Amino acid sequence: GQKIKGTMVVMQKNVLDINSITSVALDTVTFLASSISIQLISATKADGGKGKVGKATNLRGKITLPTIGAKEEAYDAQFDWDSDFGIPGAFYIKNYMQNEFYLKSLILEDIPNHGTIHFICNSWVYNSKHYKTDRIFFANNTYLPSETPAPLVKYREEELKNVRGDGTGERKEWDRIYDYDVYNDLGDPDKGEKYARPVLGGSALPYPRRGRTGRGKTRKDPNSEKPGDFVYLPRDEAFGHLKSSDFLAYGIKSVAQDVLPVLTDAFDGNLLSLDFDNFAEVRKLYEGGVTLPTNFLSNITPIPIIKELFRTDGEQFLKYPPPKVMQVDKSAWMTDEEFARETIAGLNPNVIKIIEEFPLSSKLDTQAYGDHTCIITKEHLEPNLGGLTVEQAIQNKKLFILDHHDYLIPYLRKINANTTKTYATRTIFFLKNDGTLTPLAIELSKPHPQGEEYGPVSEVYVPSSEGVEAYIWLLAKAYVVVNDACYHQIISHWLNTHAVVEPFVIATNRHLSVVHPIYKLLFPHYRDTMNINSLARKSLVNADGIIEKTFLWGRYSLEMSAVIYKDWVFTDQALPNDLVKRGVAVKDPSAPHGVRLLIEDYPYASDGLEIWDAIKSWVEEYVSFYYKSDEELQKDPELQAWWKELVEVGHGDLKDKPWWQKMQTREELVEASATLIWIASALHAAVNFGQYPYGGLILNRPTISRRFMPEKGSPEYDALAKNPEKEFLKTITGKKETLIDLTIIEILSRHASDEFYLGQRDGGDYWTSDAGPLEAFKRFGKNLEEIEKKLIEKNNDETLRNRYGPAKMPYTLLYPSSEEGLTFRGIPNSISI
Ligand SMILES: [Fe+3]
Repeated sequence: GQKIKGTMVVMQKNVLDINSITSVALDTVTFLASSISIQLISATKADGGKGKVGKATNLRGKITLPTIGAKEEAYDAQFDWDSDFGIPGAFYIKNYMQNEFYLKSLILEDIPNHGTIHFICNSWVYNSKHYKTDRIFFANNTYLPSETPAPLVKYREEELKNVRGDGTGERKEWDRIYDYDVYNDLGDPDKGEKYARPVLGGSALPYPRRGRTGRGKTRKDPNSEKPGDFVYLPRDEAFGHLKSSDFLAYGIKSVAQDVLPVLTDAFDGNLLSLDFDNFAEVRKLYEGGVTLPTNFLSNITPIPIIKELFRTDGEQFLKYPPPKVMQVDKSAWMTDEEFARETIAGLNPNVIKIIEEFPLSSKLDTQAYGDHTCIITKEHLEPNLGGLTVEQAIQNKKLFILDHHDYLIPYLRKINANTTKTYATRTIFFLKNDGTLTPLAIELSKPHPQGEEYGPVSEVYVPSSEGVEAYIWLLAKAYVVVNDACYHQIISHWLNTHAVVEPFVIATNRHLSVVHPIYKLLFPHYRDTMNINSLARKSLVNADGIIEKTFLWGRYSLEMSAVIYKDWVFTDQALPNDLVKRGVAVKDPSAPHGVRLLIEDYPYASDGLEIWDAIKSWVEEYVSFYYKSDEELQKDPELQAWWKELVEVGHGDLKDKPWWQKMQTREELVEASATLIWIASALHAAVNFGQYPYGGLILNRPTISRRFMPEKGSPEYDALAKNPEKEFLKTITGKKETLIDLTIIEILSRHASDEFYLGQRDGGDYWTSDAGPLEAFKRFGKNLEEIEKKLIEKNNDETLRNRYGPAKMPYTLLYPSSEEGLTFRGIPNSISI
C-alpha cells in the first residue's frame, strides 16, 4: 500500500489578524518542496514501545477542496507508507516559513483496508526553530488513559509534560505552557507607591490563580510582577477573528489605552463640559453622541477599531445606542416595579434572598464595629397594600432583602475618604400578591465619625410620590443601585465567572490530554477566557483601570473580591444549590426541576433551571459513554490529577474546604462538569449580556455616588426641591466616568459574528470518533431549540409581568441562541468577553 493521501487545511496569519495584508502584504502563498514538512506517527507499529515515525514529507499541493472555507488554504501530500508502519494515529509537523499558519485539520485518506482518518488541530504552528520538540497532533480518537495505543502512550505522556513546562521562565507568544500564578501583576508600584495593590492569592487574601506569565519583578517590590506590552496566555487560547468588528477585547484595550486619553484631554481642556445638567442631556448621548471639533480630532487621531464598532459616521463624534430599558418607556427606570423587577430579571439577577428572621442581624463583631442591626423595623413595613404583619409576610415566604451591608462596612471609611460619598445599604422587598416585587424600605448606612465602633449612622427611607420627597426616594434607590452595580461587575461577573474559570482552563490542559473524553467535554467552554482575562488583568482590573475609576469600591474593589471569595463555594454555583441557598426556592421533587421557586415568576431562575438541566443531562449522557463505573473513573490517572491540582493549586486557597467533590464518583464528575459549564456559559451570559441594555443609562444603573443624602430643609434639600434633575446628576456618576462606563459595557454586551453558542457548536463535525456522543450532542442541541420555544412562549404570556415590566423588556437573556450584535439574547459556550 504505496501512498496515503494527506490533505492539510490551514489559515494564514494575515487572515486572523486585525492589520496584516493588503491584497498581495503578508499573505504567504506559494507552497512546495519544503515550506511545511509532515512526519506520520504510528498508532499500530513500534520502536521500543513507541510508534514508528515516517519520513519528512513536503506539501506537494496547494489547491481547492473546493469547499475549504472562507480564507482557508489547503495543501496536499502523498505519504509513502506500507503496512508494517501500521495505522497512523498522530503526526509531527514543521513550519519552515517565517510566519506561523493556523492549522485547522489533516485528513488521511486512501489508506488501504482502513478508513479515512481525521486530525482536528485548531492550533498555530510557528517556525520550527521556536520549538525544542516539533508540534505533535493526534487523530480524533477519544481515549481514556487505559485505552491508549501502546505506541502512543509515550507521545501522549510526553505532550502533557511540554504543556506543563516547569514553573520557570518568561513566557513567549508561541508558548503553550499552562501554569499558575497569583494575582500580583495588577499594581504598578514602581511608577508611584500609590498604584501598588496587594496580592490576591494566599493566606492573607484568598483568590484563584491566573495563567503564569513569568515577567520580571518590580524595582520596588520583588514579589510583584512588572507590567508588559504583551500579556501572555497559552497561544491557542487567544483567538483571532476573520472580521475586524469581532476583536472586542482589542476594542476594549483601545478604550482603556486610546479613547480614555482623548476624553481626559477634552474634559481637561474643556472641549466637553464636565457635568450633565438635565436628564435630557443624558438621553441625547444616545441621540447624537459625544461631539468634539474637527481641529481637535484631526490632531488627536486615530483609534479606528472605534470604527463601525461605534459606527461613528462623518466626524465630530463617539456614539451610543438607546438602551432597551429606555427604548419604549423612557421613564420606566424611575418606577419601583422596574427597580424591583430588575432584581429578579435584570442585569445582576441573583443576589436577592429570603428573610428568615426579624429584626435582621449583623454578622460582624461588635467590639470592633458595633450593633449593625437593621433599623428597618416593623412600622414602615405595613403600608397601603399590605394587610399582613412582618411576621405573617416572612411566614408566608413574601419578604426579601438585597443586603449590601456587612461586606461593605470595613471598606467604607476607605471608600468615602475622597471623591466618592456613599452608604452601605439593605433593601426590603415585598412579593405582592400579583407576582411582582416592590420596595418597602431602604436603610442607608453611613460610617459614623467617632469611629467604626459606635457606627453605623443609618437612615431608613420609604416610597414617596409627593414633592421633593419623591426625589429623596429616587436618590435612596440610586444609593442601592450604586452598591449593587459594583457587586455585579466585581462579584457576580469578574469573580464568579471570569476569575474562577481560569484554574479550570489551566488544570484541564496540564493534566487532561487533548485526546481525553473529559478534556473534549469541557474544552469549548474555555473559548477566549484566558485571553479576555489577560487583557482584563492589563486594562480593566489594574491599578487605575476602568473598574476602579468607574465603579464604587474603587482602589479596594479587587481586594474586596478576595474576601468575598473567602465565602465562594463551588457547590453553590450550580443553579439548584444557588436558589435553595438564597431561599428563593425549595427542593420539591414533585416540582419540575426538582425545585419549587418561592418567587414564582422569577425569570432568571425560571429560564435558568430550563438551561441548567439541559446542560446537566448532556454531560451525564456524555460521561456515561466513557465510564461504566465509579471504580474505573477512579482508575483514570489524568482525571484524578486534573481534579487534584485544580482543587489544590488552582483554587488552592480553599483546598481544604469540605464541599469539594473528591472525584471518586461518576455523579461527582457530572455535577463538577455541569456546574463549570453553567458558570462559563449561562451564568456569565445572564450577568453579562444585559449590561448595556439595563446599565447603559446611568440613571437606571449608577456606578458611583459623589454626594450624600439631602437632610431636612437643607440648601442641598432646597436645591433638589428647586431642580431635582441636576442635584441627582450631581450625586451619581459624573460625565467622564459615564462615558468610559458606557463605552466598555457596550462592547462587553456584543456578540461577535463568529461566536459559539450552547448546542450545535464545538470545533468540527469530527471532533470525536465516537458516534454515540456525536448524536447525543445533536439531541442536546435540539433540546435547546425546544427550550427556546418554551421561553419565547413565556414572553408572549402577558401574565408574567416580571419578564417585561415598566420597561417592556421581555427577558430574552437565557434564550440559548442569537444573531451578532448587541442582542439582549444568546448563551455562548464560554466567557468570551
Ligand atoms: Fe464577561
